Amino acid sequence: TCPFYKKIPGTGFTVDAFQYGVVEGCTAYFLTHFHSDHYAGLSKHFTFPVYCSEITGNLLKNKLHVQEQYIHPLPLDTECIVNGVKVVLLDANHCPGAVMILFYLPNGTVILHTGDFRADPSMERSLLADQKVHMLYLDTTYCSPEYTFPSQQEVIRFAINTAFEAVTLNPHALVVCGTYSIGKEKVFLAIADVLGSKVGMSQEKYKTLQCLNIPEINSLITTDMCSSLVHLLPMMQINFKGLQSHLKKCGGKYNQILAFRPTGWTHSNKFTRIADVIPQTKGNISIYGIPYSEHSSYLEMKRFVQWLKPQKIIPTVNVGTWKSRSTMEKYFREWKLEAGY
Ligand code: NI
Repeated sequence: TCPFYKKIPGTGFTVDAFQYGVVEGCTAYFLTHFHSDHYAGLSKHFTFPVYCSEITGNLLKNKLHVQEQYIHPLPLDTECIVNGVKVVLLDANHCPGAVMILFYLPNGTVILHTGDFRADPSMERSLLADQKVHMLYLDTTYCSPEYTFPSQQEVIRFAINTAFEAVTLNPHALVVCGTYSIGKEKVFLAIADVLGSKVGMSQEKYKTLQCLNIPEINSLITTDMCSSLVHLLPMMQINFKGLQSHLKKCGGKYNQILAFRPTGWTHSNKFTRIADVIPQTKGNISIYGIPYSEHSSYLEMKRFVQWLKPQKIIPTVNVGTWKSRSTMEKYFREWKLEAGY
């Protein structure tokens, strides 16, 4: 049964609610982004209207085979009417095609559902600036002050400088980057660009990337592994055994691997700066865990909420334990008392 925090009161709508069967009273199913915990349940046999971004709709059609007649893509930053209710999709600064949804209820209530997001001050100048928001359905993934991480720009600077140094010292080094979902494409695209290479990958991953409207993509990626010195592999193969095995497959073209695992947060964040990050090494294989996040840090989340000043907050992440829920509610009250709303 669908939980309350996935339902939008006063409408026929649900958000990211495809694993509960036919939801009673639901006339339209919204999907914020193409990540499996959110799409879980969709397939070619789904016959209700799905509302989403253009990019999410490309992925539904091509990867899950949802039929076209049930996919309703909406443009961003544009007022649209869905089953008698005004809605707007906004960029969530998460993975490609990820959106936040603004619902303008018939009684005058305005609700923002963030989906998954990485808050940014640029959001303070979107269509959010123009009216009051009463209820916030908030991505609380990292809602505790211990969660600090660097900007995406500092992390990509580190990665580019690390890869360029290694390959210039040893032109026979291969760079490998792990992946298991869409998102974080900048990591592997920025490294391939500094090296003058395409990124090589499986046919299945190439297909997925071709759905993303990324500019000039045919110029940056390939299925010809032999021509590429940056390879993408499944995240589960980014370990010493998996990488040794890959290096064997390359036929003596390479004699060293430098590999990257983009994690979100790891407790090495509470002590060490990005500048100071070191790899795990075994023989001719080094693995770097880099803190590339597509979710808000604690401070970014706090700034957004203190700017928006909602009347009520509904967390959508970390809701399964009483300790988590109590921690989050304490921070929400602090924020409100400090800012004065
Ligand atoms: Ni996500």
